[PDB]
Amino acid sequence: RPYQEKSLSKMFGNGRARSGIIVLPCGAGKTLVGITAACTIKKSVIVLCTSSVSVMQWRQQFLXXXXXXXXXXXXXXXXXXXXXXXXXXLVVSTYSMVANXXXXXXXXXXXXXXXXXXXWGFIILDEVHVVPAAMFRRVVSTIAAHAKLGLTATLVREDDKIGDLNFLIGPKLYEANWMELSQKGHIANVQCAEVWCPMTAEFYQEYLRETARKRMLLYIMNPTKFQACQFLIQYHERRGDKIIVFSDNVYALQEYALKMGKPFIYGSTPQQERMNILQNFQYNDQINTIFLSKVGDTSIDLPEATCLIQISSHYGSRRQEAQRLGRILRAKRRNDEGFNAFFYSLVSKDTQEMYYSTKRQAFLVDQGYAFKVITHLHGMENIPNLAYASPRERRELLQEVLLKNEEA
DNA sequence: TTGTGCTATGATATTTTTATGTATGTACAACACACATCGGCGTTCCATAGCTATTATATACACAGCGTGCTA
Repeated sequence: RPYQEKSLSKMFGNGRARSGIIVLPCGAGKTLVGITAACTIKKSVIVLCTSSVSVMQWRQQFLXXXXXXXXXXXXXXXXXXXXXXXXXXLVVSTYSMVANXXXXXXXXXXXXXXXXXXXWGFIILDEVHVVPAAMFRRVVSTIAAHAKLGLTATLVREDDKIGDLNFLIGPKLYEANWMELSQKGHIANVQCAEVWCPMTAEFYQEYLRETARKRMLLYIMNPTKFQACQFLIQYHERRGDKIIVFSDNVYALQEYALKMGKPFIYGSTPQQERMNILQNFQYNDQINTIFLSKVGDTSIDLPEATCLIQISSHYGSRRQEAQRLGRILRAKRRNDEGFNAFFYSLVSKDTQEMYYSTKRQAFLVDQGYAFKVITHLHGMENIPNLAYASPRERRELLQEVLLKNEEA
């Protein structure tokens, strides 16, 4: 990819003594850039990752290059260990395993052999936006190499600590514009859209009488959000496109999941059921609407479903939802003549959550994506299958929300 | 004088996910007495070769049955 050689030209310029951060999309090949840099340096390279799936991907890249089984390419994890050799090495480690404090499973010595014997020379950190934390400062404080590299896709955080990475690892060298990359490769056009649904009177006065995170249980459970949600679901099913529903709250995800009758993936869920739901979403055309929480978004991103719906949201964590949204957008690439990606933000008027979703839309403006407002698409008035459209169901839902407030 | 409001820290309240020690399900073999071993056939059809009854004649000998005399 041209931008990858545009990033490698900086390494080809000076050669020795360099450190910086390279911003590349998730769908791009930053791991290939790490492989090329590993071929240019030829030394013990350590790749800092947070999940085993990324370790398996880096191992697949090592297989795409050459060798992995002979005593040279090592693997560090809490399950097994593998030997290494000087002058050339490729190993992937976990942040929580290298960090620690005093808990030990007779494996911290195996890491202190890679760090004690001084077999290093190249540092690779996956997702640098997570570095602003004490454990990563300890990791950097326990390592020292000749060349450092930071592979990440985003860096927008409101912790005011992203600027420290300019001296902890190095200043950002190349930031690729996702619009020009969309022109190089169709990574699904980004259509940002907020749905403005009216707010009922009872949920408005009860919403004002509530506060903190409890008023979210009155912002999400609005009947017009159920009507507009069903209208968007039936609309996308009529267009023949799969639907992914995001929710920062597990309770709302279970409510919409059970009322819509679709599979759901949330916390404390068996992994076999998660894999079954994933296979049903990949193969079965009857399941075109999935309800995914943060566990289903951080662990895996699927290239299907051009329809992304956002209902639940948390205060301040708008940039993280923009990063996950960006992961689902960049995950969809196949060079199509159309390829229209639709992001909907179900927001209710006069609520305290839309005013942060606007900050998320500001983050979506900083990336160059297109944003437009949507009050209501004509067609919901012709859907007799809408729930909570009658005053009876609205009063019953009001009583259910009041009971939910009495439980919390 | 006493009550009320913002900066900042202090503490208090949520959320996701790594491995870990204990629990649960499932193998394995296996220990040492409990026990074991040892000894100083019936039934039917076809080709085969022997084997059945008879006589003309002499000789001599034994065996079973019948016709006639005597007396009680």
